[PDB]
Amino acid sequence: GYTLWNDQIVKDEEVKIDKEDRGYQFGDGVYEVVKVYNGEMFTVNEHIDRLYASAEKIRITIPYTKDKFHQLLHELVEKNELNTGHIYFQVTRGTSPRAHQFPENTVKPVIIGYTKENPRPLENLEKGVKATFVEDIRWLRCDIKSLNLLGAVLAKQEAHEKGCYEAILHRNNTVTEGSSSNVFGIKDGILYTHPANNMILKGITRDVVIACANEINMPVKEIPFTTHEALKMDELFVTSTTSEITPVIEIDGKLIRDGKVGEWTRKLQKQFETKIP
Amino acid sequence: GYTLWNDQIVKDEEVKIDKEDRGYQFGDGVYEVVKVYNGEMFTVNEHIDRLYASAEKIRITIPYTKDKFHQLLHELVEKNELNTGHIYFQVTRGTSPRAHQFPENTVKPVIIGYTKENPRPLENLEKGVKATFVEDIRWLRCDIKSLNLLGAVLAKQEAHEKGCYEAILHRNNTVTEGSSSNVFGIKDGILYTHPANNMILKGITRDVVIACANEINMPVKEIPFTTHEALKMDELFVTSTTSEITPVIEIDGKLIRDGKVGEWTRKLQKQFETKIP
Ligand SMILES: Cc1ncc(COP(=O)(O)O)c(CNC2CONC2=O)c1O
Ligand SMILES: Cc1ncc(COP(=O)(O)O)c(CNC2CONC2=O)c1O
Repeated sequence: GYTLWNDQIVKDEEVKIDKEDRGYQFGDGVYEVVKVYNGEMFTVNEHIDRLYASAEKIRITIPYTKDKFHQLLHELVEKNELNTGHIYFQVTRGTSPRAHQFPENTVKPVIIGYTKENPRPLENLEKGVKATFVEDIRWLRCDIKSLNLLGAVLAKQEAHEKGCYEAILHRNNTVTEGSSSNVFGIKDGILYTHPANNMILKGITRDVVIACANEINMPVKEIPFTTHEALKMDELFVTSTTSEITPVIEIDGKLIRDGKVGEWTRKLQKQFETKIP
Repeated sequence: GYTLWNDQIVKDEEVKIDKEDRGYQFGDGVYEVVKVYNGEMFTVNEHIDRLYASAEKIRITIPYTKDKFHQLLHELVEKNELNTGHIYFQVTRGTSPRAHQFPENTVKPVIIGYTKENPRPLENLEKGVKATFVEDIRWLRCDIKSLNLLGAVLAKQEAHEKGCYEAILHRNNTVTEGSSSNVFGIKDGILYTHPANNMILKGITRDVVIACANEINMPVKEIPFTTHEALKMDELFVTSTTSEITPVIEIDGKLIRDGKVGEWTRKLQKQFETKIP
């Protein structure tokens, strides 16, 4: 297929990364993932906004305007004939002789973007999945969507080895987010989720779900809960650009309530469905 | 020059890195830096043992034996005609379609290694440097020498913008290590340094400096110290494969004692000198 390399659309084969690209040596870069539903990009402006926000937090100046980057993404979708799946794009500080400090503001950032066909995980949305609690050992700037994802890969692998779909991370027993998602809990018609601070990534899906809750008049409390309190919830689910609204019906062999998708989780999924292209 | 690429020493122009190499997308890899003095590698075996340990901690299997990696670095040094500088080598989990969890055991790791001419830091070793305190916000597995270095690059940059050489990190007021070095303090002829746990990298230079202390009858206590205690030290200095033993004479405008390189630092530098090829 075709890949986005800076401001050019090229065949995958023509793309080569330099050994001294800062994203290869320091994980010095940021990224985003956007879901495409039948040719249309879902919440593309919000993801672009967050990419530029993440870049700014680590002081990376993206050389193109948001309008140009938007046009670039559209061209990438049209050329790859992407129907349903997602676009992955990242920006690193650039190539420069190895040194921890920033280069000389000449080094142009390196932008890489590509597509992948991937249907909605319908079966997981319907039946729910199994999860597991894993100690959160990541750094203290989880609000930045950077390429430093080693903590998340190790947590995801521990989950996959136990036959679970996602690892629910916790710091001192206080639930934060999943290795690649945000976590929500419902008790007596009230929606609970960790507030948006340096401890979690302010997910775009997470925000759309909170909007959906306000729309159906379901109260929301952005208050942290513990692993033990999570097990005492009536319903539990995780959110991500790829997972959408995935129900968690079991954690470490302990069923959530009856082990069935709850009443409110279905009302949110239904309200979410109205926003999809 | 020539670059070590997997098991072959090739021309740099022939090396091609894939966009889906896990080192580029997740910082999923480990690395090392070996110093070379007039064509001879310093503490090679120590650095090689650590590379294998680091990889082992994140479940990466290096396909060659330690003997083959050593002859390869030797070859790399011969081919590049390296006199005094360093070798940089890294190992990533490999190339595989983007997914957080480990790929199938069929994918082989990617190994990259190269050299750089860089003289010994004469001025710094003789006159000492200025450092600055920066809060440690890195992950909790600092004992692994991985490519997830964004926390370190932001700290080092903060230090450079202030006119400082190194950033001395502290986690909840307890001094851990520097953005790219280990930190030592001296009070009453006693050597103090943070113990080797998940909070710091067990540096090779660090261990050598501890071997040097025992050789000159100097008592060593691996007990952590706070920022307030660091400023009350008689002597302060940082260690690393490239900085060797660099004296820190000031931190944020506060002189360490009289602002001159102390007596025990010099003795330690003198003893270290006897180990250099
Ligand atoms: C740690 C973490 N928290 C939350 C989310 C959910 O954010 P969004 O709702 O905006 O998607 C993600 C998405 N991470 C992704 C999405 O695909 N691959 C990733 O690395 C994540 O990695
Ligand atoms: C965080 C950190 N602690 C300690 C050390 C000192 O370890 P050694 O004594 O074994 O070198 C380093 C060296 N890091 C280096 C050395 O050069 N490039 C780097 O990233 C380091 O990055």
